[PDB]
Amino acid sequence: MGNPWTEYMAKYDIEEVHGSGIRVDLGEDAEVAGTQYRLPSGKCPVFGKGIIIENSNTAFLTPVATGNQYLKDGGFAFPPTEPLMSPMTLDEMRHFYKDNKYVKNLDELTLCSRHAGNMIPDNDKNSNYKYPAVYDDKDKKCHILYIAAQENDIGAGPVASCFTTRMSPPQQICLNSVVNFCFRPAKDISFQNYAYLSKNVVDNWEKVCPRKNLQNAKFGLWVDGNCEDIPHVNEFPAIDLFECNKLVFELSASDQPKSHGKGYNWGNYNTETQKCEIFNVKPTCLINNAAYIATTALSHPIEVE
Repeated sequence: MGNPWTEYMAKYDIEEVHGSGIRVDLGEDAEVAGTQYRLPSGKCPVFGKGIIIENSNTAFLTPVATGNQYLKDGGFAFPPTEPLMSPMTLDEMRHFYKDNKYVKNLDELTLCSRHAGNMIPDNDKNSNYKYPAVYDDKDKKCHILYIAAQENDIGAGPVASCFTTRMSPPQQICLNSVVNFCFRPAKDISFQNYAYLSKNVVDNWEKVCPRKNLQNAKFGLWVDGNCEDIPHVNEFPAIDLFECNKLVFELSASDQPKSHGKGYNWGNYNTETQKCEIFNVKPTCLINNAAYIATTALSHPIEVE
C-alpha cells in the first residue's frame, strides 16, 4: 500500500507549496503603525499574471499617479525615489546588493522579491509589511508594486511617502512627489513574461513550485494501485493550452474580500478535443495519456516540460 507518486506530485499540492490565493493573493495581514493591512503571501511565483485596468490603456507596471496635474494617470508600481529603487534591472540589483553576502546565489525571481521587501513603510520600523513585485523575464527588470491590491481592505497598503531600508546601514528614501479605477487580475498574452511575486516567494521555488506544464500527462487520483480520473471536473472549450491556463487562473483560489490555496487550481487540457477540464481537488498521480497536457493556475501559460 501507499502512493508511489507522492514525491513527484508534491509540486502540485498548492495548499502546501503555495499556501495562499492565486488569482487574488491576500493571505496575510501586517501591522503598520497600529493599523492592519492585507498583503500577498504566496510562496510560489505566479507566472503570466498581470492586472488589467478598465477604461484605460495604461499598463499596470506604470508607476502610480503622483502630484495633482490634470489628467494624472498611472498604474501600480513605485514612483521615482532618491536613490531610485524601482524599476531596477537584474544587473543593478546585483550591484547595489554587492555588499550583502546573502544575495549571492539567489536566483533572479527571488532577488526581485527580496529587493521589494527591503523597503519599510517608515511609520513602523518593526513592521512585517513588505511590498510585492513583478519580475519581467524579457527585460530582466524588477518592478516593486506600491499598490498590492489586485481586484476592484482590498490590499491597498499604507499611503506611505517615506521608507527605510531593512538592509544596514539604514537609508531613508522618500517619494519625489505626493501619491494621489476598476481593475482585475488576468493572464494576458502581453503578461506572458511576467512573474507576480509576493514577499514570501521561497528561495528554492524552482524545485518546489510548478512552472512548466506537463505534456502527455493527465492529473489523476491514486486509488488502490490505479491512477483514477479526477471524479468531478468542469469542462470548458479551450482552443489551445494558453486559453485553458487562462481559464484555470480565472477560477483559481482567490482571497478577494482567505483561501489558503484552496480552489479550482488545476486543469487537464485535451489537445485533441480542445477541452479544458478544471477541478479543485489536489491531484495525487499522473495518467499516461498522449492527448493531454496538465496545467495549474501558477504555471506559465505556454511553456511545457
